[PDB]
Amino acid sequence: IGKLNMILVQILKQEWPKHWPISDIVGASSLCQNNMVILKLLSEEVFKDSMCNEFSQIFQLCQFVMENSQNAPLVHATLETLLRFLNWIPLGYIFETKLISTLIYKFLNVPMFRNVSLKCLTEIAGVSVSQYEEQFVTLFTLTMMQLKQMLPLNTNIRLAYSNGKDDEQNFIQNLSLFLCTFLKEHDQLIEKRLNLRETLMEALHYMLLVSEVEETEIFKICLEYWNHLAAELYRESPFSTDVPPRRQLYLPMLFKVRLLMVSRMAKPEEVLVVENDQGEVVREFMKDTDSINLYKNMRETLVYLTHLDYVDTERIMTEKLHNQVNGTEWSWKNLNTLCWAIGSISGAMHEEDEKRFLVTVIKDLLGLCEQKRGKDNKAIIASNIMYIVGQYPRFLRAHWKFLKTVVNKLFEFMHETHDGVQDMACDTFIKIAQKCRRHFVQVQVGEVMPFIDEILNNINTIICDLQPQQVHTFYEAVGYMIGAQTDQTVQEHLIEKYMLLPNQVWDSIIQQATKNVDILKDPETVKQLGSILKTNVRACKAVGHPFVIQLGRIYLDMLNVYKCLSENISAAIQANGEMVTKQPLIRSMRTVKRETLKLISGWVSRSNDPQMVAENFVPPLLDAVLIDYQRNVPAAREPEVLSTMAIIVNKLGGHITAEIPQIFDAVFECTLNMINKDFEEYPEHRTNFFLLLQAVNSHCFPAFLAIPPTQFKLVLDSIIWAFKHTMRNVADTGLQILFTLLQNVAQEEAAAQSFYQTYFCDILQHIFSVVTDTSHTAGLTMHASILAYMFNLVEEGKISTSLNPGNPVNNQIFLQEYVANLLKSAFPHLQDAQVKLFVTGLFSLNQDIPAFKEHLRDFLVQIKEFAGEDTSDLFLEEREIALRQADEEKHKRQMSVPGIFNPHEIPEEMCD
Ligand SMILES: *[C@@H](CC(=O)NNc1cnccn1)n1cnc(-c2cc(C(F)(F)F)cc(C(F)(F)F)c2)n1
Repeated sequence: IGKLNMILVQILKQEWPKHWPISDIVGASSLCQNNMVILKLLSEEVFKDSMCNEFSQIFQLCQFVMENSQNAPLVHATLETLLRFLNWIPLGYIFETKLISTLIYKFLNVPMFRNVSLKCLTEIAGVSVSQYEEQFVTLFTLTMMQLKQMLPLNTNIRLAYSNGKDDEQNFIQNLSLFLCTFLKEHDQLIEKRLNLRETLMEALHYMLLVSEVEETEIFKICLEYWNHLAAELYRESPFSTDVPPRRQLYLPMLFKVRLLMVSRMAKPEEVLVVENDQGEVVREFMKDTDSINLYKNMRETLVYLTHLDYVDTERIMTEKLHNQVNGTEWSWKNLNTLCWAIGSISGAMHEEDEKRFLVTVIKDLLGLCEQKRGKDNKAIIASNIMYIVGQYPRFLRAHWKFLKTVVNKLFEFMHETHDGVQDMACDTFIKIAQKCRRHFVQVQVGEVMPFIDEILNNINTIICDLQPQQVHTFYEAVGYMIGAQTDQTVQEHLIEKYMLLPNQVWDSIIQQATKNVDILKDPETVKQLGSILKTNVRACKAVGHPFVIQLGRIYLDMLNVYKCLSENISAAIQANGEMVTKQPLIRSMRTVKRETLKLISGWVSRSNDPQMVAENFVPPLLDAVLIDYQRNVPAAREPEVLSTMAIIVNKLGGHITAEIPQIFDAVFECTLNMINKDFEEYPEHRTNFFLLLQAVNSHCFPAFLAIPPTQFKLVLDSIIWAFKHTMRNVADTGLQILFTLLQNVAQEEAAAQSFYQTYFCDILQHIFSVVTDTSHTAGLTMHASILAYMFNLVEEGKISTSLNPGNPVNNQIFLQEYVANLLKSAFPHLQDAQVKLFVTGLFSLNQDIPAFKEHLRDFLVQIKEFAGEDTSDLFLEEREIALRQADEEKHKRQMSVPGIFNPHEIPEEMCD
């Protein structure tokens, strides 16, 4: 039978609404199950209004069979088929006939059909129309009356699911789905009925009970429902906490919802230390895409619920915590979840209320800590307390004494030997310093000297046990702390003391190399240089422009080291082969080179005085890098060279234009040959290459007129290869570069005319080739813009030269028959008059980009329809725009609700 199903599937793929526009349903008039399975298969071959009215033929027979047949397998199959086709069957059939009553009385109460029957009702609940309001109300009230008998509220759904059979678990899931969907789409319908409120409480009670099922999927469904309900009630009246109607109706059970939320809170990402299944405390090692989304939903729900009632949230939390300190419920799981909840509602709340809540929370946590002696408990408590103080910079910035105590204890934790406590401490140290910079540098109340100095004077001891990654983390934190010091005369000394330890190591290594360069081949020396350069990169990332004070100190030695490592690795590769790059020592040297380039790129991207950058830093970099990049084989070419060139060109523009020819002489031709041959070989080099090309085109276009034309040929060839590419991102970048290049070249007279005569027809031919080929339909707007631009330039007469070399002819007419011939070649079946009309319209629309786009799209769509080809992807950008608009709207809404985003996530950093 499988072969028949596959053959029918393939036949359906061959344009069902054209080749087979439902007739087989007649055969069901013992065989009905075969029909139902066939349509079940068809239900996924279907992806608007695909002649959907003929689904009524399915529904009529389904009602007939449903109303009259007792064959349980057949009933199940028919119910499944209807479950699929409720997405399209006309509404005037489902809501008018005996359907709802028929299955709610005849099947929903029967185990053989319970799950499918409830799923069918879920799909009916999924219909979202203002019509049939009374039928929806009847559906919900009757379904509740049924499932009340079938699953009484007194049942402990947690236990029933945990020990329940597979079908029972599926029934619990389907009940959750039905309740969630129906209340989402019709709660206002139910709430408007005074007498039904008790049944609404029954639904809410079911939601509470089913929310306690452990399995992640069930709780995800319940959480989505709770998120919807909380959002709706919050938006009913978000400014206060008399009660509005809906909130008044839901309040009698909101408390249980908050208790559920706090009890079951998922792990935040910032918590590195977790309890392992074997009963021990360890650092986290894996992540799940489910966890992040579940945590985000959990945070949304709980922040909405807190906005609904602040006092009650405080009460709940403070009581759970008072309980766990008392030892009534002491357990790492409970404390972890409670502290995750305490940190998750960070923000929101209010200022004085947050202070009041956190004072008691910190007191209770400290006492709990001071009571538990076991090392595992001491780690769990420390981790949780770190998470709390990490998520509440608002509290810290108002209490200097506590902030200093937290920082000192965090340093004490940095020495703690436990697996993940050090990482927790350093990550929290960033989260503190980043969001509380000014307090560290400004002399606070009572103290004599800024806290940054107590850090720097003891930095070596503070970093006397850290893993190198944690060392870079800590240096980045200190970098943020210094970065806020506005006084340059003090910031320079702070930087010098700040960098003093790695600068000492650097000076030692440089002195050793000067005495003998062979030291650079020692793996330990290379590793230390890599660590120092990573520290410098992170410090530059933090401090920003003032980092030049440190950078200029070591710049020349850094480039000398780069040259020495370049020579070493190049000689090694030349002597022993390309695979030499795989050796750990060679990889470490390449890491040193990569970090040098990254440091320069990082500093330049934040520099604000391009003149001095061009004068001092650029020429040594070019001398040290370009020849190496040209000479090395692909296996040893650093893509960070291209990235740095992109960044430097972007920042400097006209100040570096004179150097562009050399850069292209060294890089361009060498790198291009690596990209073209095989697409996947060097994705990073490809990306950095097109970044460089876009930057130089945008900010240093005159360079293209300086380089020899034989190489500008390669530039245009690379751009054309770029937009003809298959992958979306590279094609988009190619189109952007092409359009910018046209705009730029339009401004230089002789260059404009020569470029037109040499390439205009080639570029147009390639653009129409890609458009007709449709291989990159997503960029059709850019294609329309480019085509319109060229059509305008020719139409306005700005192309003074005759495009045809051999024929004295008008440019407009010439381009007209040229594009007509091109279109005819692409699609030989097009008629002459059709193409003539299309080209005349297209030319007439050169002045209006949206109109041009829609004209071209309509022409291409009718070509597809002649070919019978799918037109869905030809509107892909529009649908993508819709998705982006929806996402941006959601983001816009979330920022309006305090607490949904972490204090370390909002761009709107409050003062201090
Ligand atoms: C409790 C253990 C402790 O802090 N001190 N025990 C002593 C004191 N004197 C002599 C002998 N033993 N404990 C565990 N964790 C914390 C704690 C952690 C943090 C954080 F920054 F790491 F999150 C901060 C603080 C605070 F509130 F700043 F004190 C305490 N305390």
